[PDB]
Amino acid sequence: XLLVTAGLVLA
Repeated sequence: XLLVTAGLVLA
């Protein structure tokens, strides 16, 4: 996917 997390980034 198009995200901005801190640690577990997924599609």
